[PDB]
Amino acid sequence: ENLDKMISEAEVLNDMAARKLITLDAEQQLELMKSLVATQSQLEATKNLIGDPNATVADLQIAYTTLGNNTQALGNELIKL
Repeated sequence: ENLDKMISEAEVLNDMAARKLITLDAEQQLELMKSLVATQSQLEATKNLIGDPNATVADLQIAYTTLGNNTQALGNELIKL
């Protein structure tokens, strides 16, 4: 249940970063784009793992870890500008 919040929260982070990206200048858009890519990628990973019964608690928790770190990072980048 906690991941249901985290994943959608990261979808929010993804969305907001997308909104910021289109408003940012190129260099900044690109850097935050990379962070967005990392975030969205682990987003997709977690989104997949939560539905994947083959994904183990460690795999899932690691996905949560990296997604969390990516949202922390991207969020930090959002707050930067």
